Amino acid sequence: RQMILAVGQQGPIARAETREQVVGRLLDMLTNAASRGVNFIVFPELALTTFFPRWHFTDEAELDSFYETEMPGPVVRPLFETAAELGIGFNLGYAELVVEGGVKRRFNTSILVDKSGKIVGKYRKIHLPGHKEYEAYRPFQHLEKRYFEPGDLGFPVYDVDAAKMGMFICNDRRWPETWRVMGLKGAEIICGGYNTPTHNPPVPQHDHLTSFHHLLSMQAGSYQNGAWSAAAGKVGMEEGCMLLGHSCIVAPTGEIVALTTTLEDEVITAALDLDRCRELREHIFNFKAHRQPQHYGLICEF
Amino acid sequence: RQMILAVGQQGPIARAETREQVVGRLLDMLTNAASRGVNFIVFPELALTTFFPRWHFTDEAELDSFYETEMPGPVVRPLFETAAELGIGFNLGYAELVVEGGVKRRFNTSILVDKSGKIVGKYRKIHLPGHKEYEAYRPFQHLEKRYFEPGDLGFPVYDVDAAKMGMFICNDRRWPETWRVMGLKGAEIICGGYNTPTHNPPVPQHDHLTSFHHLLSMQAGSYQNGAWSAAAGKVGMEEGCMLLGHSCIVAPTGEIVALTTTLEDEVITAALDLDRCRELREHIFNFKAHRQPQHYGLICEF
Amino acid sequence: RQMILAVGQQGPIARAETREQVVGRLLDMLTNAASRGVNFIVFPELALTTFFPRWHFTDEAELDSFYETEMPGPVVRPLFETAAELGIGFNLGYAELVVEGGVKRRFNTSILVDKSGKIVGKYRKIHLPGHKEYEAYRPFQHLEKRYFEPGDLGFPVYDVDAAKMGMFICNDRRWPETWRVMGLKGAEIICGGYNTPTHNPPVPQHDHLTSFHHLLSMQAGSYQNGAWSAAAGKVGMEEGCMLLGHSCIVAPTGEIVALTTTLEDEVITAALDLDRCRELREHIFNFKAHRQPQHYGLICEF
Amino acid sequence: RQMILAVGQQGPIARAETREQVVGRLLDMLTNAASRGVNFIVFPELALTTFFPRWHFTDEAELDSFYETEMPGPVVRPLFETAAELGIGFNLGYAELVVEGGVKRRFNTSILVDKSGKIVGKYRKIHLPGHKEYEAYRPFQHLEKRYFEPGDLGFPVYDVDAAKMGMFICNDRRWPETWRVMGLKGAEIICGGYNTPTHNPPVPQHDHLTSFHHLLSMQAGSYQNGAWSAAAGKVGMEEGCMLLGHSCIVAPTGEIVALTTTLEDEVITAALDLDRCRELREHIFNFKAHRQPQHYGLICEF
Repeated sequence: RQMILAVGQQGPIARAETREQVVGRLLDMLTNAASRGVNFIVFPELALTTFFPRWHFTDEAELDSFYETEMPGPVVRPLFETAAELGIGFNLGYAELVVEGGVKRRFNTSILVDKSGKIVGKYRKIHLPGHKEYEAYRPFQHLEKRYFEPGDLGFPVYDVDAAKMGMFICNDRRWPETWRVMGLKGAEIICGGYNTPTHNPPVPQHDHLTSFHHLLSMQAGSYQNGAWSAAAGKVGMEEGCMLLGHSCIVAPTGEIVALTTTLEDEVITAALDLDRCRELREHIFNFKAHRQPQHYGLICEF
Repeated sequence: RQMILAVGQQGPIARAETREQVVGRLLDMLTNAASRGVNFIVFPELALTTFFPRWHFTDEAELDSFYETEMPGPVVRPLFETAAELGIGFNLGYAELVVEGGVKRRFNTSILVDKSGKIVGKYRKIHLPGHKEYEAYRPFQHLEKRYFEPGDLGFPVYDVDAAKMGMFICNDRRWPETWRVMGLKGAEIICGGYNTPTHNPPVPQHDHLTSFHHLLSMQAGSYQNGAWSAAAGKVGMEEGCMLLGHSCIVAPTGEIVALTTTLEDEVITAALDLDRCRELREHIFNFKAHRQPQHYGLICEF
Repeated sequence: RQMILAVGQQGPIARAETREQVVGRLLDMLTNAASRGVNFIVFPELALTTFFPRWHFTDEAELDSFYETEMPGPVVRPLFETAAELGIGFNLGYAELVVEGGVKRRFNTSILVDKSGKIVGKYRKIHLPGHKEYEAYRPFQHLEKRYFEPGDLGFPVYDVDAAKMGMFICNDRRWPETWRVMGLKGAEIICGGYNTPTHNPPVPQHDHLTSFHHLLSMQAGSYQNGAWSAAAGKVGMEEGCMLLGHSCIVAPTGEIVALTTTLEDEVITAALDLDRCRELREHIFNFKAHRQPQHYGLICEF
Repeated sequence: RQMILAVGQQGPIARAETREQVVGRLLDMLTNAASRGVNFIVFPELALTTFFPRWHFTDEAELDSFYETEMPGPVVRPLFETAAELGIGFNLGYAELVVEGGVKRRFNTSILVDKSGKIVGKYRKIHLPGHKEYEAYRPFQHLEKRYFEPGDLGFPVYDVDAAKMGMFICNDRRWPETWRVMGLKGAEIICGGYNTPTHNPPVPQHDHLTSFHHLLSMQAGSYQNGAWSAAAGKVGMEEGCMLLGHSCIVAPTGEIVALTTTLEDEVITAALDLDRCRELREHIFNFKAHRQPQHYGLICEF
């Protein structure tokens, strides 16, 4: 009923930093996580590679090298082996390539792994940000819509050891719908990671609100659904692109209870009461008492 | 495409203060607004009377006196007339009593009046907070559920002069769904009033978060829909109950561009560019490019 | 004791844009302000030209071009003339060039003009940020220490009409001592402007905190002295360098009561009540009752 | 250069709760802190008793009972022993009674105790809030100026194991001068406790800014001096009075990195790099390079 939640923030991953190098970095973050007494740690979106959707690819073989064809492969396996050894669970983001009768399916994926090292849940990015094709004016591209298709798992909630946990990935956190769907399935924790450049070329006049919009999204989603949340970022200057920091853990009230201060690998932790959620969900946001879904229909029209 | 939006915050209204006295105060805020170039002013929720839902009534005629059987009545007609010659539209909130089909219908209602002085549209509070029956364990009562039934008009968006405008009322603002429904309808300004006590009897351990939660709600609602918003409180120490100030105006980005500092009658204004919504609605929150209504189904189930 | 205060934020000024053009922009904002009942308006730091300290000048004559040798000169006169006839005071910042006793002195200067139109007071920037020598390993330069000397007027407070007003310029606002010197002289309003790059080459890991540190400083300064403050930015992308927006007005409590949202020429307004200062100065921050200067000595050692 | 910092917030202490009971509450916390891997833990102002300055005293013997005549007494001694044996430093607040030739000295006091159980420093509260004489309209008194005298040690900074640490107490945090004096003695950590009612009887219009004000004070102080800060509250409903929560740990940038969410005994932690201070203190606030104490003279006059 009580647990210790952590965020394993990563600094940049170089274009040619090997998965084995990154697993080692992830491995140390468990280390620091036992030291602050942690039960579950959340790692970033696409946490095994540089953020490749910044580049416009012409060579398919090159592109595929940034995806996982299994999870875990021999390279990533030490990450799991160690989880089952120390008994800490985690949320890991990666690029998932599946081949279905010769057809390649491309997903921005995150999984939930338990004290025992078992994959107990998967999510696939539903809200894919960025643009459809190459744009010369931009210092970097954001080509997620080309390199991934929108996820086909919906927004599920899973038991992970003691807790009901939902997953979001990156831009997902900006949609109230992401949170509401998992709120409606009783998520106690909603977690995921992100890569959020501090510069947006189409709308550079919002650059100085990057931290603001990021924090506003977490605080509001948490509050509105009485859920704990954690956001693990890949942060700092990666391949000449500055990524937003401010990885955080948020209480069901919307209060930020942990915040990272560096642009490097950083473990933050927070003490988690799974019944705290009831301060909102059995009261001001008592759904059975207060929501009027009959009057929300337009939201689900398509 | 550009206008000056205002909020006319009310200091407390005593149980003995007459509707005439209250309309005089409103008249004063109107003329103050004019001096500051204002085209439209948002007034508070149940702006004509003290906040009666805080008391348990056993005499019905005494409960009824707090309602309007017409809008405008002869006492309120001065507000409409003055507003008309000044070319200032307004959002006014009040208790509405209508009798249809052998049923006394009671609503928490707001109207939009355009600058020509035409009542252009109506909203009726859909999310009623508090409780239905008197509760012993409470300092003061909160009986909106007893004295009002849910609104029967959905969340409409109306053309008001040049702008698409939706209303919310008090607790509605706390629900992302309220915002999203009007966002999907293209609302450019979303506005309404509130009475929000600084003490909450079922959860007094959130009392120090009253301002936090109020502004988090407006800011996140505005950002996620690219909407301007304005929120007019009735504030101060009213009949022993302290009401939250911080009446505000909010940009489509979630930035607060005007905020009250007194707990009395006070008019704040901001410059308003309807095209700024585009910044979000043609980009990060392009609903057609990005939204995924087919995974949002659980939200509209009832 | 009551007035309407404005901030006149400027979008960027190119290297080749002329004093008469910039004065044109300033008059427009001045015009917009009068329509909104404004009594006093704050303009930015070095409001008359581009931010020259960003470049290394070898030609002493071209450096001197950016300075004023009189105030107002012929080009700036129309600003004075108009504001005087409207009865609207202003704060204007500029680069000042004065020769006294064989010495060519260069100051980062601001003045207060009252509503009849006399220059009532001058202030010269005391805290010069940046560096003295060209520094290759930074993308843009910040040569204020080279191009100005620290000001020789202290931190004055002047009677401007009904109000006790003090000035700061840019980096001054970050030093609690700026605020406190004027606090101790009874300032009711402390105003000034700034050019604040959103990138900082020595410490780029604070880049995403630029708005935060800017607002923190205003809000803390205002609250601790019980003063209204007003901060006029010159903002947006200027000569390849992006400058912070977020111009604002702040109440004696430290509450932001008006905030800009564009990165362009933009007027914002706020009703100021000079007696609201008492809430802090006759109570929690009553200096006579509470302050212990016997223990502050280390602050004044030089 | 690294260490873990904890805040051990307290929930209410009742008027008749004993010191043995309280020490046991603090012992629990000192214990957890080790389990979480903490090096130094901050406890509240007057952490050994209910907040007695809320009452008007008419009996000296009864008043004296809330004070320590020695540090530690036999009762408090276990706290010293357990912390020393666990190798955890702490900051503890209490009421100090000293006798000098029959003259009684009263102080609102806090001490620093290092890992080895040695008392390495003392601070006595310099800025005493509230009023001096009984005021009947108030639901609780604040009679600190009657029950203590202003502290006589100044704002010292001490070597605590690895760190230079300054102490403030409660209201002290609101004064830029507190922070600046210790900033100038090179504090890397500035910590203390508070009892901060959320209702202030003479200025109730700021009640809903209580968190805002407390946090604003913390963040600005830290940023301005490039110091880590920790603030441990005694919180919750204590003898009828609601005391502010939001105990926190703050980085030298003024970013909150840990925050309490309950109103009961709660332990929070933060990873502190004593060298992060350099980010401020060698750049924007490089005192030697930038400060102008020559011009600050009015600050130190008495």
